[PDB]
Amino acid sequence: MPERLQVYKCEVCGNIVEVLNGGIGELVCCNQDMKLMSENTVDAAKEKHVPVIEKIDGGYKVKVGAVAHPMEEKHYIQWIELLADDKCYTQFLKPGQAPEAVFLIEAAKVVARAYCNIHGHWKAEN
Amino acid sequence: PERLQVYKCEVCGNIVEVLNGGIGELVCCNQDMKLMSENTVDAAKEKHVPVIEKIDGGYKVKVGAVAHPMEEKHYIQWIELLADDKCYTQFLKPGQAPEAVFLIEAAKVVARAYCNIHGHWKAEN
Ligand SMILES: [Ca+2]
Ligand SMILES: [Fe+2]
Ligand SMILES: [Fe+2]
Ligand SMILES: [Fe+3]
Ligand SMILES: [Fe+3]
Repeated sequence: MPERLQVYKCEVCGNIVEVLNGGIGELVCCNQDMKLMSENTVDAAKEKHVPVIEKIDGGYKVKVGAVAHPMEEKHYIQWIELLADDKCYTQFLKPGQAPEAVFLIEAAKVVARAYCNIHGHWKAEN
Repeated sequence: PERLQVYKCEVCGNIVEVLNGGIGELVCCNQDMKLMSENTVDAAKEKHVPVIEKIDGGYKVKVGAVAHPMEEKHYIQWIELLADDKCYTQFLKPGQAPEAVFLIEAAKVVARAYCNIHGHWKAEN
Protein backbone atom coordinates (compact mmCIF):
# COMPACT_ATOMS: atom_id res chain seq x y z
CA MET A 1 0.00 0.00 0.00
CA PRO A 2 1.54 3.30 -1.24
CA GLU A 3 2.39 6.16 1.12
CA ARG A 4 3.18 9.81 0.40
CA LEU A 5 6.83 10.40 -0.59
CA GLN A 6 7.55 6.81 -1.60
CA VAL A 7 9.28 6.40 -4.96
CA TYR A 8 8.32 3.49 -7.22
CA LYS A 9 9.99 2.24 -10.39
CA CYS A 10 8.85 -0.05 -13.20
CA GLU A 11 11.84 -2.28 -13.88
CA VAL A 12 10.54 -3.02 -17.36
CA CYS A 13 9.94 0.40 -18.96
CA GLY A 14 11.71 2.62 -16.45
CA ASN A 15 8.74 4.70 -15.33
CA ILE A 16 9.51 6.19 -11.92
CA VAL A 17 6.87 7.94 -9.85
CA GLU A 18 6.59 9.53 -6.41
CA VAL A 19 3.47 9.14 -4.29
CA LEU A 20 1.48 12.31 -3.63
CA ASN A 21 -1.56 10.64 -2.06
CA GLY A 22 -1.51 7.11 -0.69
CA GLY A 23 -4.14 4.40 -0.88
CA ILE A 24 -4.79 0.66 -0.73
CA GLY A 25 -4.16 -0.35 -4.34
CA GLU A 26 -0.73 -1.53 -5.43
CA LEU A 27 1.03 0.38 -8.20
CA VAL A 28 1.49 -1.74 -11.33
CA CYS A 29 3.23 -1.13 -14.66
CA CYS A 30 4.12 -3.42 -17.56
CA ASN A 31 2.17 -6.29 -15.99
CA GLN A 32 4.15 -6.32 -12.74
CA ASP A 33 4.24 -4.61 -9.35
CA MET A 34 6.28 -1.42 -9.42
CA LYS A 35 9.35 -1.70 -7.20
CA LEU A 36 9.53 0.39 -4.02
CA MET A 37 12.86 2.23 -4.18
CA SER A 38 13.89 2.08 -0.54
CA GLU A 39 16.68 4.46 0.45
CA ASN A 40 20.24 3.30 1.14
CA THR A 41 19.56 -0.35 0.32
CA VAL A 42 21.69 -0.80 -2.81
CA ASP A 43 25.25 -2.09 -2.50
CA ALA A 44 27.04 0.92 -3.96
CA ALA A 45 29.77 3.36 -2.90
CA LYS A 46 28.32 5.29 0.04
CA GLU A 47 30.82 8.14 -0.37
CA LYS A 48 29.40 8.80 -3.85
CA HIS A 49 25.68 8.34 -3.16
CA VAL A 50 24.74 9.44 0.36
CA PRO A 51 23.82 13.13 0.11
CA VAL A 52 25.92 15.56 2.13
CA ILE A 53 23.92 18.46 3.57
CA GLU A 54 25.56 21.86 4.09
CA LYS A 55 23.83 24.73 5.85
CA ILE A 56 24.07 27.99 3.92
CA ASP A 57 22.69 31.52 4.18
CA GLY A 58 18.96 31.13 3.65
CA GLY A 59 18.92 27.40 3.01
CA TYR A 60 20.94 24.30 2.24
CA LYS A 61 23.38 23.02 -0.35
CA VAL A 62 23.20 19.30 -1.06
CA LYS A 63 25.98 17.46 -2.86
CA VAL A 64 26.06 13.82 -3.92
CA GLY A 65 28.09 12.66 -2.25
CA ALA A 66 31.16 13.30 -0.08
CA VAL A 67 32.96 12.41 -3.30
CA ALA A 68 31.31 13.87 -6.42
CA HIS A 69 29.17 11.25 -8.14
CA PRO A 70 29.59 10.74 -11.91
CA MET A 71 27.33 12.80 -14.16
CA GLU A 72 27.71 10.81 -17.40
CA GLU A 73 25.04 9.88 -19.98
CA LYS A 74 24.85 6.30 -18.73
CA HIS A 75 25.45 7.07 -15.06
CA TYR A 76 24.26 10.17 -13.26
CA ILE A 77 22.21 11.58 -10.41
CA GLN A 78 18.79 12.22 -11.92
CA TRP A 79 17.56 14.51 -9.15
CA ILE A 80 18.15 15.74 -5.63
CA GLU A 81 15.22 16.31 -3.29
CA LEU A 82 14.99 18.19 0.00
CA LEU A 83 12.22 17.27 2.46
CA ALA A 84 11.30 19.73 5.28
CA ASP A 85 7.97 19.60 7.30
CA ASP A 86 5.38 19.57 4.50
CA LYS A 87 7.75 20.74 1.78
CA CYS A 88 9.23 18.57 -0.96
CA TYR A 89 11.66 20.46 -3.19
CA THR A 90 13.13 18.68 -6.18
CA GLN A 91 15.95 19.69 -8.48
CA PHE A 92 16.26 17.54 -11.60
CA LEU A 93 19.76 17.22 -13.06
CA LYS A 94 21.42 16.31 -16.36
CA PRO A 95 24.66 14.63 -17.40
CA GLY A 96 27.35 17.31 -17.52
CA GLN A 97 26.02 19.22 -14.52
CA ALA A 98 27.51 19.11 -11.03
CA PRO A 99 25.87 16.57 -8.68
CA GLU A 100 24.57 19.27 -6.35
CA ALA A 101 21.57 21.46 -5.66
CA VAL A 102 20.81 24.60 -3.67
CA PHE A 103 17.52 25.06 -1.84
CA LEU A 104 16.38 28.32 -0.22
CA ILE A 105 14.21 27.29 2.69
CA GLU A 106 13.46 28.00 6.34
CA ALA A 107 13.63 24.63 8.08
CA ALA A 108 15.83 23.51 10.97
CA LYS A 109 15.44 19.80 10.25
CA VAL A 110 15.67 18.46 6.71
CA VAL A 111 16.08 15.19 4.83
CA ALA A 112 17.95 15.15 1.53
CA ARG A 113 17.38 12.44 -1.06
CA ALA A 114 19.10 11.65 -4.35
CA TYR A 115 18.54 9.16 -7.12
CA CYS A 116 21.18 7.49 -9.30
CA ASN A 117 19.85 5.89 -12.48
CA ILE A 118 22.05 2.88 -11.77
CA HIS A 119 22.44 2.77 -7.99
CA GLY A 120 19.01 3.78 -6.77
CA HIS A 121 17.59 5.93 -4.00
CA TRP A 122 19.67 7.47 -1.20
CA LYS A 123 19.04 9.78 1.74
CA ALA A 124 20.62 11.64 4.63
CA GLU A 125 19.39 14.06 7.28
CA ASN A 126 20.77 16.83 9.47
CA PRO B 1 3.92 9.01 -19.11
CA GLU B 2 6.06 12.15 -18.97
CA ARG B 3 7.92 13.87 -16.13
CA LEU B 4 5.64 16.12 -14.03
CA GLN B 5 2.37 14.46 -15.05
CA VAL B 6 0.05 13.59 -12.17
CA TYR B 7 -1.95 10.34 -12.30
CA LYS B 8 -4.79 9.19 -10.06
CA CYS B 9 -6.40 5.83 -9.38
CA GLU B 10 -10.12 6.60 -9.44
CA VAL B 11 -10.79 3.42 -7.47
CA CYS B 12 -8.55 3.69 -4.40
CA GLY B 13 -7.34 7.29 -4.56
CA ASN B 14 -3.61 6.73 -5.08
CA ILE B 15 -2.12 9.79 -6.77
CA VAL B 16 1.41 9.86 -8.12
CA GLU B 17 3.67 12.28 -9.96
CA VAL B 18 6.05 11.14 -12.71
CA LEU B 19 9.76 11.59 -11.96
CA ASN B 20 11.01 9.59 -14.94
CA GLY B 21 8.96 8.97 -18.06
CA GLY B 22 8.59 5.72 -19.95
CA ILE B 23 6.26 3.95 -22.38
CA GLY B 24 4.33 1.80 -19.90
CA GLU B 25 0.82 2.67 -18.74
CA LEU B 26 0.53 3.20 -14.99
CA VAL B 27 -2.06 0.84 -13.50
CA CYS B 28 -3.80 0.53 -10.12
CA CYS B 29 -6.84 -1.50 -9.07
CA ASN B 30 -6.86 -3.27 -12.45
CA GLN B 31 -7.36 -0.13 -14.51
CA ASP B 32 -5.18 2.54 -16.09
CA MET B 33 -4.56 5.42 -13.72
CA LYS B 34 -6.17 8.63 -14.93
CA LEU B 35 -3.99 11.49 -16.17
CA MET B 36 -5.05 14.57 -14.22
CA SER B 37 -4.80 17.21 -16.93
CA GLU B 38 -4.74 20.78 -15.65
CA ASN B 39 -7.75 23.09 -15.91
CA THR B 40 -10.10 20.46 -17.37
CA VAL B 41 -12.59 19.90 -14.56
CA ASP B 42 -15.79 21.96 -14.56
CA ALA B 43 -15.10 24.04 -11.44
CA ALA B 44 -15.04 27.65 -10.27
CA LYS B 45 -11.88 29.08 -11.81
CA GLU B 46 -11.74 32.00 -9.38
CA LYS B 47 -11.27 29.43 -6.62
CA HIS B 48 -8.94 26.95 -8.36
CA VAL B 49 -6.67 28.74 -10.83
CA PRO B 50 -3.49 29.61 -8.91
CA VAL B 51 -2.67 33.31 -8.59
CA ILE B 52 1.05 34.04 -8.77
CA GLU B 53 2.44 37.01 -6.85
CA LYS B 54 6.05 38.05 -7.32
CA ILE B 55 7.90 38.83 -4.09
CA ASP B 56 11.52 39.61 -3.26
CA GLY B 57 13.49 36.41 -3.70
CA GLY B 58 10.62 34.32 -5.01
CA TYR B 59 6.87 33.91 -5.40
CA LYS B 60 3.72 33.66 -3.32
CA VAL B 61 0.97 31.46 -4.72
CA LYS B 62 -2.64 31.53 -3.63
CA VAL B 63 -5.56 29.37 -4.68
CA GLY B 64 -7.29 31.19 -6.01
CA ALA B 65 -8.43 34.77 -6.67
CA VAL B 66 -11.02 33.84 -4.07
CA ALA B 67 -9.62 31.70 -1.24
CA HIS B 68 -10.48 28.06 -1.86
CA PRO B 69 -12.08 26.08 0.99
CA MET B 70 -9.73 24.15 3.29
CA GLU B 71 -12.20 21.78 4.92
CA GLU B 72 -11.62 18.17 5.99
CA LYS B 73 -13.49 16.85 2.94
CA HIS B 74 -12.70 19.64 0.45
CA TYR B 75 -9.29 21.29 0.34
CA ILE B 76 -6.22 22.08 -1.72
CA GLN B 77 -3.85 19.16 -1.06
CA TRP B 78 -0.73 20.86 -2.39
CA ILE B 79 0.62 23.79 -4.36
CA GLU B 80 3.60 23.25 -6.64
CA LEU B 81 5.96 25.69 -8.34
CA LEU B 82 7.69 24.67 -11.56
CA ALA B 83 10.73 26.69 -12.66
CA ASP B 84 13.49 25.56 -15.02
CA ASP B 85 14.37 22.06 -13.79
CA LYS B 86 12.91 22.64 -10.34
CA CYS B 87 9.70 21.30 -8.88
CA TYR B 88 8.89 22.66 -5.44
CA THR B 89 5.89 21.20 -3.64
CA GLN B 90 4.17 22.53 -0.54
CA PHE B 91 1.67 20.07 0.91
CA LEU B 92 -1.25 21.59 2.79
CA LYS B 93 -3.94 20.43 5.17
CA PRO B 94 -7.45 21.45 6.22
CA GLY B 95 -7.53 24.63 8.28
CA GLN B 96 -4.49 26.23 6.65
CA ALA B 97 -4.68 29.12 4.20
CA PRO B 98 -4.65 27.97 0.55
CA GLU B 99 -1.29 29.60 -0.15
CA ALA B 100 2.42 28.84 -0.30
CA VAL B 101 5.66 30.81 -0.56
CA PHE B 102 8.63 29.67 -2.63
CA LEU B 103 12.06 31.30 -2.52
CA ILE B 104 13.55 30.86 -5.98
CA GLU B 105 15.40 32.70 -8.74
CA ALA B 106 13.39 32.37 -11.95
CA ALA B 107 11.69 34.92 -14.20
CA LYS B 108 9.22 32.42 -15.64
CA VAL B 109 7.33 29.97 -13.45
CA VAL B 110 4.32 27.67 -13.56
CA ALA B 111 2.20 27.25 -10.45
CA ARG B 112 0.00 24.21 -9.96
CA ALA B 113 -2.54 23.23 -7.34
CA TYR B 114 -4.66 20.17 -6.65
CA CYS B 115 -8.12 20.08 -5.10
CA ASN B 116 -9.19 16.69 -3.75
CA ILE B 117 -12.61 17.32 -5.31
CA HIS B 118 -11.93 19.49 -8.36
CA GLY B 119 -8.60 18.20 -9.61
CA HIS B 120 -5.47 19.70 -11.12
CA TRP B 121 -5.06 23.41 -11.91
CA LYS B 122 -2.27 25.65 -13.18
CA ALA B 123 -1.31 29.19 -14.10
CA GLU B 124 1.90 30.90 -15.17
CA ASN B 125 3.49 34.33 -15.27
CA1 LIG C 1 7.72 16.34 -6.23
FE1 LIG D 1 25.79 5.69 -9.01
FE1 LIG E 1 -12.38 22.61 -5.04
FE1 LIG F 1 -5.95 1.90 -6.99
FE1 LIG G 1 6.34 -0.11 -17.09
